Amino acid sequence: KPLPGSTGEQRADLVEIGVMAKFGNLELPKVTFPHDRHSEAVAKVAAPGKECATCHKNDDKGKMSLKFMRLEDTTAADLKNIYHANCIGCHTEQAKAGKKTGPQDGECRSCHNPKPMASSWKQIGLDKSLHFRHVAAKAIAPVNDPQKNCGACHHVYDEAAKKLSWVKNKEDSCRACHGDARVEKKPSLREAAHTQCITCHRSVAAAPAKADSGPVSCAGCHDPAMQAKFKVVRDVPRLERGQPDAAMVLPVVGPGAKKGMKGAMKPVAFNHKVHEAASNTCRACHHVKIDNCTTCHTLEGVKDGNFVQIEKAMHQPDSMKSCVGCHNQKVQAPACAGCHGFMKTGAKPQPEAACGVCHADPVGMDAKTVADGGLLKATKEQRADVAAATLAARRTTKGTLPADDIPEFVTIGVLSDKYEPSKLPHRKIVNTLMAAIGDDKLAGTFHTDKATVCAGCHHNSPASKTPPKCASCHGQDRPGLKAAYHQQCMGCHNRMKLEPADTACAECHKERA
Ligand code: HEM
Ligand code: HEM
Ligand code: HEM
Ligand code: HEM
Ligand code: HEM
Ligand code: HEM
Ligand code: HEM
Ligand code: HEM
Ligand code: HEM
Ligand code: HEM
Ligand code: HEM
Ligand code: HEM
Ligand code: HEM
Ligand code: HEM
Ligand code: NA
Ligand code: NA
Ligand code: NA
Ligand code: NA
Ligand SMILES: [Zn+2]
Ligand SMILES: [Zn+2]
Ligand SMILES: [Zn+2]
Ligand SMILES: [Zn+2]
Repeated sequence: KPLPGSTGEQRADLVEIGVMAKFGNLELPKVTFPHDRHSEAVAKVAAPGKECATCHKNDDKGKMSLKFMRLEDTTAADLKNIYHANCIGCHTEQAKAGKKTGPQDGECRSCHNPKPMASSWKQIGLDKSLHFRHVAAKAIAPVNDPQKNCGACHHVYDEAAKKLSWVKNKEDSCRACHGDARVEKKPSLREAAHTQCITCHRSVAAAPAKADSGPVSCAGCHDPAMQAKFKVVRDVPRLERGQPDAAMVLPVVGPGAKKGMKGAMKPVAFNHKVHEAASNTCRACHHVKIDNCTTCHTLEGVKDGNFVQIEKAMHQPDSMKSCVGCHNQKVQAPACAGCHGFMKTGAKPQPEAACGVCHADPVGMDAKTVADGGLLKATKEQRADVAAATLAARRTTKGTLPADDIPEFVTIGVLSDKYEPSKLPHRKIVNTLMAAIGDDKLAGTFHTDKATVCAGCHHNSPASKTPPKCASCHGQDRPGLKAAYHQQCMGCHNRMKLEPADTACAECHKERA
């Protein structure tokens, strides 16, 4: 790392102007334009709310253009002139006026710099806290509703009224519909944001009410040091959009043939409300749009889902979007990692004991009826009600076996030579692992017996209050007895991150002589 004093200046301010490349190859470098420097310099000379008007024009509606001295790109010749005439224009007059200003007519490289400075730029969005702060800001006024703020920002195209409108409980993240470039009359996310966000912030700032507003300068949203200063709400209430607290995820077959696939598992009740809280975003799971998975993911798979079948969509050990997948990742947490890194949970075929945790007999419907497909042709409401009851029927372990079955100490001296036998704080470690698990819901639901966690070290043998010796399958079943101990014992202390420069071979046994 280069000394802190020679790392150079960075801005979140920099606009790379290269729009001309839309008309061919460039003779010279793209021009680097420090936006915040310019708007601050103008806020001084421009007296009215005309600060941005100096360089941005309005359309026939009044929506400010995000283009420089123009409403639309046109001729490679018209644009080259719009820039030099207005850019050098203003620099020239200001220089006559004795003001510090930008590059003048002959100073080509100075605008066309091949070696501009470093960006400190950073992306921004509305996480749970920031979103709630807008949901709750009385300055953003309720729109088409007695109290709900949503219509101020969210909308669908009513292909009928020919108008964009706030449909209640249809609101979805800007990314669902706004992408990298613009499709048709639909802006890119970049323009979409810059339009709505900055326009509203400026309205509030300008308003008689003098209420707090949002940033307008580039660095105010995009500088990392500026983002750190946003106040954070650590209590963000649930985001209410009409979603189910409980849901039946079903083996829907594609509206193709009925190829006579039916299904091989009982259905799955899904606790939606619990997963909302444990997730940063809806889009994490609803990765295209907020809809439902079986729209695009069916038993046999459909074009609209790139044929990723529903089994794949719910199990990919590889994928954060899938049930088992995400869970496979949650298990990488230090408290879980000690058993689970040793079990290799995402790297072997998932045990059949775990299938029934999700795939359970639904509660509140006749068994025959469920095979008959009863849940498939049934109100959204009957499914909601059935899922809630199914979820509520669910068992849960807390704690493990009773201490009298868990020896307090275990001496391992089968190998004792350079070291004395290691005295294993057996019961203490179990208690602490149970303690580390806490009241974690993933743990408490997927650990189906009180004895389950014993397989976190006593693997490959039948679940038992009396497991076999390690030397059973280890020695002369790959690692030897010593490496088995060393790999499992140090393995977990490492993954659990409880000890580094504090490591002594003395921890688990005394050296002799
Ligand atoms: C007499 C020296 C200059 C010459 C010969 C020159 C030449 C050119 C040419 C040929 C282009 C077309 C795009 C390309 O081929 O790269 C261009 C674009 C541009 N020039 Fe200059 N320029 C000069 C000075 C300046 C100065 C001093 C400024 C800043 C006030 C400036 C700002 C721009 C901008 C903003 C563009 C459009 C950005 C883009 O490339 O898309 N130029 N210039
Ligand atoms: C506080 C009032 C202003 C606001 C809110 C504003 C906002 C914006 C936004 C949102 C963009 C697009 C950013 C991007 O996607 O990279 C932009 C671009 C730009 N702005 Fe401003 N601006 C303001 C004032 C000015 C002024 C006074 C100038 C002239 C010194 C200026 C010159 C430019 C230029 C040259 C671009 C690059 C786009 C192009 O080449 O056409 N802006 N501005
Ligand atoms: C898109 C055309 C423009 C380009 C490419 C451009 C580019 C630049 C650059 C590269 C600098 C930094 C020079 C330095 O570090 O000393 C600068 C500074 C400056 N420009 Fe521009 N400029 C443009 C248009 C304008 C316009 C229209 C105005 C007048 C409203 C203006 C006013 C200024 C001022 C006042 C400074 C110095 C402010 C400060 O000290 O931070 N520029 N410009
Ligand atoms: C109480 C009425 C509202 C509801 C029910 C609502 C709901 C939602 C939902 C469900 C999402 C997608 C969340 C995700 O995928 O993580 C979202 C995103 C978003 N909402 Fe709202 N919203 C409301 C009001 C507003 C308002 C008033 C604004 C503007 C001040 C706003 C701005 C946004 C933005 C910018 C995003 C995208 C966040 C990002 O990805 O950075 N919302 N909203
Ligand atoms: C996705 C576009 C938007 C982004 C990224 C954004 C971002 C932000 C940020 C970061 C803040 C807090 C700044 C701070 O604490 O210093 C803020 C505040 C605010 N924003 Fe936005 N905003 C966006 C759109 C909007 C829109 C469309 C409106 C108007 C409906 C709006 C209204 C407000 C208000 C009223 C505040 C001040 C609330 C308060 O803290 O009392 N914002 N915004
Ligand atoms: C005039 C200074 C600004 C410049 C030069 C600028 C530039 C940019 C650029 C280049 C992107 C897209 C990057 C990409 O495609 O990956 C972007 C995205 C964005 N900007 Fe700005 N921005 C400015 C000010 C602001 C302000 C003041 C806000 C807050 C109202 C804001 C909010 C956003 C948002 C929400 C996005 C979308 C992030 C995403 O792509 O997920 N920007 N901006
Ligand atoms: C290795 C044990 C498992 C097997 C063999 C298995 C098998 C299957 C199969 C074959 C399907 C397609 C539909 C059907 O044929 O009925 C399915 C769907 C599904 N599975 Fe699993 N699964 C297992 C474990 C799990 C677990 C642990 C979860 C919860 C994290 C889960 C959640 C789901 C969901 C949500 C669906 C889609 C809804 C449905 O059609 O039932 N599965 N599974
Ligand atoms: C607060 C953000 C969220 C909102 C607003 C939301 C909303 C919804 C809605 C409205 C539905 C019902 C779709 C319909 O039948 O019309 C749904 C279903 C579903 N959501 Fe979410 N959700 C959010 C977050 C999540 C997260 C984070 C996950 C993953 C942990 C998730 C997983 C699911 C699943 C698996 C379904 C069932 C789809 C099916 O039955 O095929 N949701 N969600
Ligand atoms: C919240 C319900 C959903 C879940 C849990 C889900 C899950 C998944 C998973 C696990 C994959 C493949 C692994 C990966 O790429 O990470 C996938 C792929 C895909 N999904 Fe979904 N999905 C859901 C909803 C949807 C919806 C509603 C659509 C259609 C609008 C859709 C369209 C697609 C497409 C086109 C792919 C293929 C892209 C790829 O290979 O990643 N999905 N989905
Ligand atoms: C539709 C597929 C899924 C099913 C059937 C499923 C099922 C479950 C079940 C049964 C639990 C135990 C707690 C309870 O039931 O209240 C749970 C917990 C959890 N799941 Fe899922 N899940 C799925 C997808 C996901 C995904 C995609 C993620 C990551 C975005 C995820 C993250 C979690 C987390 C973090 C917990 C722990 C809850 C807590 O501690 O509050 N799940 N899941
Ligand atoms: C709070 C952190 C933990 C979480 C979130 C967690 C989560 C889970 C989940 C989701 C499963 C079922 C998934 C599958 O079998 O593929 C599971 C199984 C299991 N967990 Fe954990 N666990 C945690 C901590 C632990 C600890 C500390 C131990 C050891 C004392 C442990 C031992 C086991 C065992 C033995 C199984 C059964 C594997 C088999 O079927 O053979 N877990 N855990
Ligand atoms: C890098 C420091 C270490 C060295 C050089 C070392 C060396 C050895 C050797 C040579 C043996 C074979 C038996 C003997 O000669 O007495 C052994 C056994 C063993 N070590 Fe370590 N060890 C170290 C750290 C650890 C740690 C940190 C743990 C606990 C997390 C541990 C747990 C064990 C166990 C359980 C045995 C088998 C006990 C027996 O059968 O006597 N060792 N170790
Ligand atoms: C409550 C669940 C558990 C039960 C009932 C249990 C029970 C037992 C029993 C009966 C023994 C035999 C003692 C002897 O040979 O004299 C033993 C040994 C052992 N247990 Fe556990 N245990 C459990 C959990 C664990 C866990 C979670 C770990 C890993 C931290 C573990 C690690 C060991 C080790 C290393 C031995 C020594 C075996 C050898 O050296 O061959 N046990 N356990
Ligand atoms: C047979 C191999 C192992 C040996 C010889 C061993 C030995 C020890 C010893 C001597 C301590 C106490 C250190 C002190 O108080 O200064 C300890 C603590 C601990 N061990 Fe192990 N360990 C082994 C395997 C494991 C495994 C596989 C795990 C994870 C599943 C684990 C998790 C822990 C934890 C969490 C503690 C801290 C408990 C507390 O201080 O309350 N150990 N171990
Ligand atoms: Na002027
Ligand atoms: Na010239
Ligand atoms: Na459903
Ligand atoms: Na070793
Ligand atoms: Zn969805
Ligand atoms: Zn009901
Ligand atoms: Zn004791
Ligand atoms: Zn250790």
